[PDB]
Amino acid sequence: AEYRNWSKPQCDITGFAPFSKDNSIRLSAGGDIWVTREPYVSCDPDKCYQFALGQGTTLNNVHSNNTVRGRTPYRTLLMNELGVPFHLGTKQVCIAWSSSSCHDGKAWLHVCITGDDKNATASFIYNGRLVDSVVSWSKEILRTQESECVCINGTCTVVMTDGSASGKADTKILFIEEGKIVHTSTLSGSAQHVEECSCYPRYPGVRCVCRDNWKGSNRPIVDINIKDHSIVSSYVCSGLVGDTPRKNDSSSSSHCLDPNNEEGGHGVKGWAFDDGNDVWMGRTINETSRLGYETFKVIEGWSNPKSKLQINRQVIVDRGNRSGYSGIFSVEGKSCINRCFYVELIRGRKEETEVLWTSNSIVVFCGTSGTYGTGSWPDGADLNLMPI
Amino acid sequence: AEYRNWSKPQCDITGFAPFSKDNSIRLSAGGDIWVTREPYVSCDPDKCYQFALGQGTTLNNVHSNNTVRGRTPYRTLLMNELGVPFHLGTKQVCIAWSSSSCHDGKAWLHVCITGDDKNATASFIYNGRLVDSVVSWSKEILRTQESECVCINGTCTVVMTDGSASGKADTKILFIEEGKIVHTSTLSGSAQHVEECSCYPRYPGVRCVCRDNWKGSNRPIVDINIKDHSIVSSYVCSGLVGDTPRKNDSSSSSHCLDPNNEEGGHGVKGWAFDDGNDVWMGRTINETSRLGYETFKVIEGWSNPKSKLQINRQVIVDRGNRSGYSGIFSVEGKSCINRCFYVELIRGRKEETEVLWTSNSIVVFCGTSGTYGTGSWPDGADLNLMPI
Amino acid sequence: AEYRNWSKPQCDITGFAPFSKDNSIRLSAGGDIWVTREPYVSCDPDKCYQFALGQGTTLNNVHSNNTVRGRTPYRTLLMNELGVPFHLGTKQVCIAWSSSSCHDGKAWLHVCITGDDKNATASFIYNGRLVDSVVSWSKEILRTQESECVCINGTCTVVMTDGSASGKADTKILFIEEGKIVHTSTLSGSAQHVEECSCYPRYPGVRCVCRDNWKGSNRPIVDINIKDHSIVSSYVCSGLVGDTPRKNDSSSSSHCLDPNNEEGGHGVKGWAFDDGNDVWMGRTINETSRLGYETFKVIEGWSNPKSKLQINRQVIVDRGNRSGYSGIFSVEGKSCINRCFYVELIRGRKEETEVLWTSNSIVVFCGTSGTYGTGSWPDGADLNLMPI
Amino acid sequence: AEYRNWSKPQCDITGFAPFSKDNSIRLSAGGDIWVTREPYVSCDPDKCYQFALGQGTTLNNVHSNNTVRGRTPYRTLLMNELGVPFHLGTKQVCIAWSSSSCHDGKAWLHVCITGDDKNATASFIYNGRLVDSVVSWSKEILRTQESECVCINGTCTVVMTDGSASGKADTKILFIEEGKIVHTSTLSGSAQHVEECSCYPRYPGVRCVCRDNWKGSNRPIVDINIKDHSIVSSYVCSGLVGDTPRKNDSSSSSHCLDPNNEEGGHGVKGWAFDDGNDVWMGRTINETSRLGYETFKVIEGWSNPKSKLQINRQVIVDRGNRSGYSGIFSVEGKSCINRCFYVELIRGRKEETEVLWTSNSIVVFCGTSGTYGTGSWPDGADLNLMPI
Ligand SMILES: *[C@@H]1O[C@H](CO)[C@@H](O[C@@H]2O[C@H](CO)[C@@H](O[C@@H]3O[C@H](CO[C@H]4O[C@H](CO)[C@@H](O)[C@H](O)[C@@H]4O)[C@@H](O)[C@H](O[C@H]4O[C@H](CO)[C@@H](O)[C@H](O)[C@@H]4O)[C@@H]3O)[C@H](O)[C@H]2NC(C)=O)[C@H](O)[C@H]1NC(C)=O
Ligand SMILES: *[C@@H]1O[C@H](CO)[C@@H](O[C@@H]2O[C@H](CO)[C@@H](O[C@@H]3O[C@H](CO[C@H]4O[C@H](CO)[C@@H](O)[C@H](O)[C@@H]4O)[C@@H](O)[C@H](O[C@H]4O[C@H](CO)[C@@H](O)[C@H](O)[C@@H]4O)[C@@H]3O)[C@H](O)[C@H]2NC(C)=O)[C@H](O)[C@H]1NC(C)=O
Ligand SMILES: *[C@@H]1O[C@H](CO)[C@@H](O[C@@H]2O[C@H](CO)[C@@H](O[C@@H]3O[C@H](CO[C@H]4O[C@H](CO)[C@@H](O)[C@H](O)[C@@H]4O)[C@@H](O)[C@H](O[C@H]4O[C@H](CO)[C@@H](O)[C@H](O)[C@@H]4O)[C@@H]3O)[C@H](O)[C@H]2NC(C)=O)[C@H](O)[C@H]1NC(C)=O
Ligand SMILES: *[C@@H]1O[C@H](CO)[C@@H](O[C@@H]2O[C@H](CO)[C@@H](O[C@@H]3O[C@H](CO[C@H]4O[C@H](CO)[C@@H](O)[C@H](O)[C@@H]4O)[C@@H](O)[C@H](O[C@H]4O[C@H](CO)[C@@H](O)[C@H](O)[C@@H]4O)[C@@H]3O)[C@H](O)[C@H]2NC(C)=O)[C@H](O)[C@H]1NC(C)=O
Ligand SMILES: *[C@@H]1O[C@H](CO[C@@H]2O[C@@H](C)[C@@H](O)[C@@H](O)[C@@H]2O)[C@@H](O[C@@H]2O[C@H](CO)[C@@H](O)[C@H](O)[C@H]2NC(C)=O)[C@H](O)[C@H]1NC(C)=O
Ligand SMILES: CC(=O)N[C@H]1[C@H]([C@H](O)[C@H](O)CO)O[C@@](OC[C@H]2O[C@@H](O)[C@H](O)[C@@H](O)[C@H]2O)(C(=O)O)C[C@@H]1O
Ligand SMILES: CC(=O)N[C@H]1[C@H]([C@H](O)[C@H](O)CO)O[C@@](OC[C@H]2O[C@@H](O)[C@H](O)[C@@H](O)[C@H]2O)(C(=O)O)C[C@@H]1O
Ligand SMILES: CC(=O)N[C@H]1[C@H]([C@H](O)[C@H](O)CO)O[C@@](O)(C(=O)O)C[C@@H]1O
Ligand SMILES: CC(=O)N[C@H]1[C@H]([C@H](O)[C@H](O)CO)O[C@@](O)(C(=O)O)C[C@@H]1O
Ligand SMILES: *[C@@H]1O[C@H](CO)[C@@H](O)[C@H](O)[C@H]1NC(C)=O
Ligand SMILES: *[C@@H]1O[C@H](CO)[C@@H](O)[C@H](O)[C@H]1NC(C)=O
Ligand SMILES: *[C@@H]1O[C@H](CO)[C@@H](O)[C@H](O)[C@H]1NC(C)=O
Ligand SMILES: *[C@@H]1O[C@H](CO)[C@@H](O)[C@H](O)[C@H]1NC(C)=O
Ligand SMILES: *[C@@H]1O[C@H](CO)[C@@H](O)[C@H](O)[C@H]1NC(C)=O
Ligand SMILES: *[C@@H]1O[C@H](CO)[C@@H](O)[C@H](O)[C@H]1NC(C)=O
Ligand SMILES: *[C@@H]1O[C@H](CO)[C@@H](O)[C@H](O)[C@H]1NC(C)=O
Ligand SMILES: [Ca+2]
Ligand SMILES: [Ca+2]
Ligand SMILES: [Ca+2]
Ligand SMILES: [Ca+2]
Ligand SMILES: [Ca+2]
Repeated sequence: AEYRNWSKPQCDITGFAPFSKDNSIRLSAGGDIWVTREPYVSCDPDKCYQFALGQGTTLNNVHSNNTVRGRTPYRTLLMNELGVPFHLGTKQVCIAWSSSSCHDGKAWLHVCITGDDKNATASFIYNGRLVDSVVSWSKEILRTQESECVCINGTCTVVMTDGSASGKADTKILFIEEGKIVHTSTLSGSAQHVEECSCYPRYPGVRCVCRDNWKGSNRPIVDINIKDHSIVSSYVCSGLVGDTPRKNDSSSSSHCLDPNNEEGGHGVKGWAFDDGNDVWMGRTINETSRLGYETFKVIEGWSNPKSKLQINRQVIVDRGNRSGYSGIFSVEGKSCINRCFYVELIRGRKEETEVLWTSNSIVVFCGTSGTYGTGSWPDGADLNLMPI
Repeated sequence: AEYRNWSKPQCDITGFAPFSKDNSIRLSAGGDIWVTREPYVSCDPDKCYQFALGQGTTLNNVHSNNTVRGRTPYRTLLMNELGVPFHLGTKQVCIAWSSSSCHDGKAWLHVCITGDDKNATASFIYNGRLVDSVVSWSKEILRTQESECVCINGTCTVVMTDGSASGKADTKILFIEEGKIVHTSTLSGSAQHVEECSCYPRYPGVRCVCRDNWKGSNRPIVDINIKDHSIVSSYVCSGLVGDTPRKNDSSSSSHCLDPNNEEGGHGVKGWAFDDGNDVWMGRTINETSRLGYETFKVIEGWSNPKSKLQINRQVIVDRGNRSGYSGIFSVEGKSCINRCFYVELIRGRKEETEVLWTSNSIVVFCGTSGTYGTGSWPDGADLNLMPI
Repeated sequence: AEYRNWSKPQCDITGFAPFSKDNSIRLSAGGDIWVTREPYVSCDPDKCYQFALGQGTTLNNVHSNNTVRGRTPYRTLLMNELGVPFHLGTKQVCIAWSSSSCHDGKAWLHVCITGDDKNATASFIYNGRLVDSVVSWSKEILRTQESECVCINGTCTVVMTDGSASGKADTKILFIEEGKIVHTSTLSGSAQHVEECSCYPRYPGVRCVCRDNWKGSNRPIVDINIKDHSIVSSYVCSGLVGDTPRKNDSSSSSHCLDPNNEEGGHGVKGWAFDDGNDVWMGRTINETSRLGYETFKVIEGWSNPKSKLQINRQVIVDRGNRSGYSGIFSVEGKSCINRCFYVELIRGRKEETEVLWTSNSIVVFCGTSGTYGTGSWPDGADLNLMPI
Repeated sequence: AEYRNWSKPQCDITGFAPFSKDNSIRLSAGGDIWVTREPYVSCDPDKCYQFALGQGTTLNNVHSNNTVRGRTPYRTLLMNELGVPFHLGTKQVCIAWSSSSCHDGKAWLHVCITGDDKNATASFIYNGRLVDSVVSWSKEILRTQESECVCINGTCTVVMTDGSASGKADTKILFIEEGKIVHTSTLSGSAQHVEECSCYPRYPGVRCVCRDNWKGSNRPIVDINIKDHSIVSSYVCSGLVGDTPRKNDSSSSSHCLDPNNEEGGHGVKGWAFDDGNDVWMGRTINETSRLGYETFKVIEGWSNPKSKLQINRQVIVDRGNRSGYSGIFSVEGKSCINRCFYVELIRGRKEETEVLWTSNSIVVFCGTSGTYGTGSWPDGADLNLMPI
């Protein structure tokens, strides 16, 4: 049982093939399911696990009312094997209203954040025990990735941000070894605002496509060297921009170094990855609202901020159906590292007033070298008929 | 952990002994059980699993209305250990409205089909990761076995069909190594229409008894050659024929190479297997609708299309109770390979109107060289008393 | 892994200490619990498992009505780890309205009987596969232990009976190796009528204490030589008798060789085992119906039919609460073989009319060489308050 | 598989970081959850489990009325992995209205106590089998820790008590090897009343901080030597006292050798451990009720009975929210033994009269050598809306 090095070439990708769906909300209309948001997927060397931030309630439960609030003391990080819905026998791995997790090849690491808005604690749990913890540094809603962290040769990296959701905030990259924070680097380079990174192994370092909640509707890239703890940052060149909200396809623009100052305020967790000078990326179909989800390859979109040339569009979720967050994760094949992605399908408040609650289901696709068709895999539930 | 070969002779069979019963519908009247159809059974070297395509819903649930619909974005392949009903902690192992699984002696392969009717994706998931995928090739419902695939020396074979359900169609046989498609042989031989193949190992090959939905109420046999990827095909010779609908024993006839053209349109998944020049097989008792289930040996049924000589009839489900699909699976003993079979006990729509859902339960019987008696093991739910 | 020889002396036993209690019925007034009966405990070399025969329904279910019927085609053998109640997650191992199970030290064998009254089938399932089966031999309810079998050097043995519940019947002892019936020895010796043996290892052989449903309220003993397959049989000498119904303490008598001819009709499954020339035994407290449960030692109970000298009484279930079936199982310590017993606590029909169903819970005790006190541990459910 | 000896230094401790929350009551508002009390956490070498005392019922369940009663024949010890809440799949591991548990590195010991008030039995269950038992020695509610025991080089140790709750009483220290009571020392030294010890491994021996139900608001300390079986005892010097009820922080006083005689009668289980001459300790925030919960360090709190200088306070549960029992457990790190604690959050009767039941949820913190913020993590259930 050795540490993961991720030192294989990236797999060829022609687009994505369906992988998993949990049907969470449809199951809750007739069963006991955890209320959740901020879901994500991560895998040990054998199998993939699904993760979410619980609201310390099930759905057909009085405590469901007001689960739109995203920081309560009852939020726990749930962990099942992938495709096992979050039923009552699901294990709550830590107290977290914000988190991240990764397996280094030997054990699970879990970065968990709970407490008061202005004085939060982040806990680091490795191989089933608490190993370290750190205070909020800027005393303003300390938060992390909401998707998998990445470990290389024993060292795990995680990007955390404390500070304003709409001005310069303070972002750090922690390097954890077996639960212990061994080094902390601060954000450097040109990305002006970073949130909810979707990171992946790009041997010999780590790459992150994040969220800019301030001036940018293009996406910040962050590049972590694991050996000397140096950090560079920039933006996803691509003329077609990953964030929501944003400008429409014709109107939009980007920039390889700065935020585009286009609709920038607010955002969503999303992902992207290089393919030579091309970029594979997903996004909500609608530019303003979290409806629908699509993916495509942008030719020259990693190095040309003028490129708007998309090939291989797939609809994952049709524009009439709600979506949400999304993030990457990497699965090691025999010869190559695959990239896969999960999409959050949010139902309930405040967009939908049919119910009093707010939760999600997920859907998961993995890259493929093979061939694929079409279809739309949305959440499914009829809220007109749900509990109360 | 070595690759399975099934390089053992087929065990003596004097009939079938009772093996397993999930009591799924009766349980779901006072419990939370998945709605499902197209159930099946495959075993790793240790123990047996039950599979079904779920309907992304439980039974006592608003979402269970109209579950008669065969293909939806919400259908997932379920997998419990055999005997474990489909409760909420059941793993969904992939997105699928048609599927097939098998174990190569090292890990599970799952062949999963989901998507648009005219543009469907088949994802190939091996050892808990996605290895390959293919588009629909003839853009008319890409479909597969709905029972176990078969692996020999870590080369797994699966039969897939795309095209009309009542005319010539495009059948291919795939050869999957560690989740990777290494070859696609197209169907050759004298079989005119092939669906839902119940395959089993027959060292050094694989043999399938399928469903002809077009002209034949006999059953196609497809012989796969694992080493040089060649394919021959024909029909099961026996005069008492496998399909439903069909005509009574007095009027029915067969042919070793062609569809019988006797009430051949429409069908049902079923199974058969050779014993020297004799045939073991099961089928519905009612000739036209899927009521009852029975199993027998036809003497010279494997080779002599005039033979109508059955010895060893067992009622499995009596004539007055609903059955459905049924398939073979194989189990390796100390000395030899046993053959077993399950039976889908379909309840609900469109045949029964007391309820709005369509679901199933199952019963499994296994080969025995010992003795046995009689009995009938139906589903046994009272639908008059179920969820409004 | 190695086969169990049980080649260690019986532990010193001063009485019994509390071990396990499942609270089945009480939990079912607010949970989804299986309707069961004919429970029992058996242990693999690490931990113990509980078994019962389910009714194809949960308690809060419409199908729970009339579960006083012992033989339905919906009855499956359930297997959970000891002290895990029979929830919807529970595995059904085989179809059975009668069973026996044991672990040879490498795998589980289960002996499962289902089918028609006049033509039942016994299945022999070993290491998760069906390996043999036998037909009812006298066409009158083929039935077996309803508790653990015993395996010595990988040769397991089990006692089955076919024929009258109130007359001579045909009892046979099967020797099973790796699921395969290698021998069948018919009952021999002075035992006149024999049902539901509570068997235990007693190196170099096995011993059973059974239920005479015909002409004895004393209990049959059967001995089984594992190497030569010979069978001797008699009765539990003790003038204090173990079956129920029976005559009261002052009136009763016994015979080392013959049924006592005392209220001898009917019976109840129960157990005894020898400690030198003394006899440890449990029985219902009330002589004529299945109320309460007690245990004691009879001085000279094993070699004196006129002995009525009890020491070491413990009340397991008090005379106002319902008991039922009860059986032995054995557990290997470092230096000795402990003997333990379970007690079925039945509730519902026919004796209790406040509910429509018939189910049970269990309490379990284990032999102790230490000291102990006193208590009553009944079912504890409130029928006047159960699902109406 | 070697035995644990804990021969490693106590980790640097700056205070506590959040580890786990179970959210149990909130879930039983829409889920089938066990009624519990007296919970606690212990860990094997890999991972942590959570135990609590069931009431032989779930919450939404008519049997939950009256569960303020602490000793019933339906009380069983529960054992899930930590953060997996007590759903219907939870293993009851023994009969017990009082218990302790610990893993010695190879297997689990459970010390389980049930039976009559005046004649309790304590069963000792190791590696999945019953190895011993004792009767109550003074015939007045025999009782043990309700938290982990401690094992060293294969010798485990537990503190037990029999006798008056409000006068002198009979406390013993049992030493257990592989489930066998190998020695019994009786309580010695300054401590006058010893209940519910929270014990930890302080190489080469064991240390416990207990509850004095009689004359003390300061907390008994009991040193256990594991090699020569010697017992000394005293009280927690610190002038800030650990028990509830107590006098306030201005009025209170302690004493290193004797109870303090201050509002002393009654109590609550709690914990403390030494840090050189300082004392880390927790306690309720309210002096006379089990409202709130706080932890702090007292400088010179382990030697100076005049010292009232607290540093590093944390609020675990705010003053207006309920708590209850709280105890310690210890976790072996790479280099050091860490100390963690759990806090029982009791809800319901007789304090809260909106509901008929009495149950609890739980929070768990672990020692950290890093930094932390603040917060509060109460039960958070809404009894005004709960069941009936
Ligand atoms: C079965 O499923 C497959 C795979 O999902 C479908 O094939 C895909 O079709 C999509 C969408 O039409 C393709 O993505 C598109 O690529 C265009 C490229 O245009 C041409 O140029 C290349 C040369 O580089 C030629 O090889 C090729 O023949 C193309 O004609 C882009 O320009 C498209 O972007 C524009 O259209 C989308 C969608 O309408 C807009 O939203 C965008 O904003 C933009 O204006 C688009 O990305 C994809 O590449 C195909 N995949 C594969 C693997 O071939 C089948 O069409 C489908 N069959 C059926 C019946 O549904
Ligand atoms: C207890 O359980 C056993 C085993 O399950 C039952 O015995 C089986 O009974 C079935 C049904 O009768 C037997 O199967 C039948 O075989 C017939 C063979 O014909 C003859 O030839 C052989 C020698 O070559 C003789 O041994 C035999 O006596 C016959 O004279 C077929 O003719 C039957 O098919 C026809 O009957 C059925 C209706 O039963 C129709 O629906 C068919 O369409 C067809 O016309 C049938 O296949 C089977 O062989 C027996 N198995 C064994 C191992 O003996 C017992 O009957 C049962 N006991 C009780 C009391 O129920
Ligand atoms: C705390 O817990 C312990 C252990 O459970 C109890 O001690 C047991 O008590 C029982 C019942 O009282 C004892 O079992 C009885 O033994 C009797 C033997 O009688 C005496 O005579 C012989 C020979 O002269 C002496 O050798 C021996 O020392 C005895 O003093 C039997 O006569 C009893 O059977 C008769 O009475 C019962 C009711 O008790 C009837 O129902 C029977 O049918 C019959 O008439 C019985 O077998 C047992 O031996 C004790 N166990 C141990 C290990 O010592 C404590 O009493 C209990 N304490 C409290 C306060 O409850
Ligand atoms: C974010 O979270 C951190 C960590 O939880 C908080 O820092 C802790 O704050 C608490 C509360 O004030 C501190 O606990 C207190 O320690 C005092 C020690 O006094 C001094 O100690 C030395 C030398 O004198 C100096 O370093 C320091 O400046 C202190 O002034 C005790 O005196 C306190 O006890 C009294 O307070 C409580 C009520 O608050 C009473 O009920 C007590 O009985 C008693 O009268 C108290 O114990 C704690 O030490 C801090 N820990 C650390 C590691 O710094 C931050 O406060 C928080 N930040 C924000 C903005 O909320
Ligand atoms: C059960 O559903 C039927 C049919 O519903 C169809 O399938 C659903 C999943 C969804 O796609 C619906 O829009 C479809 O109608 C319901 O009966 C239909 O109701 C519609 C609108 O109310 C009406 O126009 C038609 O009469 C019905 N459609 C068909 C095809 O028959 C019905 O409401 C449900 N029954 C109950 C008792 O709830
Ligand atoms: C295999 C089987 O059915 N066993 C029964 C058992 C046997 O019938 C008994 O050993 C005689 O052979 O009887 C049990 O019967 C209970 C139930 O059955 C009616 O037939 C009876 O007349 C009623 O009074 C009623 O109690 C038993 O527990 O004694 C159950 C067991 O399943
Ligand atoms: C073994 C047992 O019953 N332990 C109790 C414990 C003991 O009574 C204590 O150690 C003193 O010997 O007390 C606890 O009980 C609280 C409960 O007690 C009733 O008798 C009384 O009516 C009320 O005070 C009621 O709250 C305790 O929490 O202190 C719990 C534990 O189960
Ligand atoms: C830790 C945390 O609170 N995360 C929350 C984010 C952050 O506020 C943004 O990252 C702003 O920085 O906003 C959400 O409403 C959202 O967009 O879905 C909910 C999510 O739970
Ligand atoms: C892939 C798919 O949809 N299969 C469906 C089949 C096909 O229509 C037949 O193979 C004819 O092509 O028909 C069913 O109604 C049936 O017969 O039970 C259900 C099943 O789900
Ligand atoms: C997009 O941009 C602007 C909205 O600011 C609008 O005027 C224009 O019509 C839109 N173009 C398209 C192609 O939708
Ligand atoms: C986004 O939603 C609005 C409706 O609120 C719609 O007008 C707009 O065109 C949508 N964008 C797309 C691409 O459909
Ligand atoms: C399986 O394939 C290998 C090739 O690597 C071959 O050498 C081996 O003998 C094959 N198995 C059998 C039974 O022929
Ligand atoms: C035993 O039962 C008989 C009734 O048949 C009765 O004569 C006798 O009194 C009973 N003995 C006792 C001790 O109750
Ligand atoms: C035996 O059981 C019946 C049940 O109704 C009861 O009436 C009778 O009194 C009991 N006998 C004894 C001796 O307890
Ligand atoms: C604490 O309460 C007691 C009541 O006996 C009293 O001595 C003291 O004044 C109180 N302390 C404070 C600070 O009010
Ligand atoms: C303790 O709890 C009681 C009950 O509500 C409350 O009245 C009292 O004020 C509390 N004491 C303190 C010191 O907060
Ligand atoms: Ca329910
Ligand atoms: Ca933005
Ligand atoms: Ca046909
Ligand atoms: Ca009798
Ligand atoms: Ca006190």
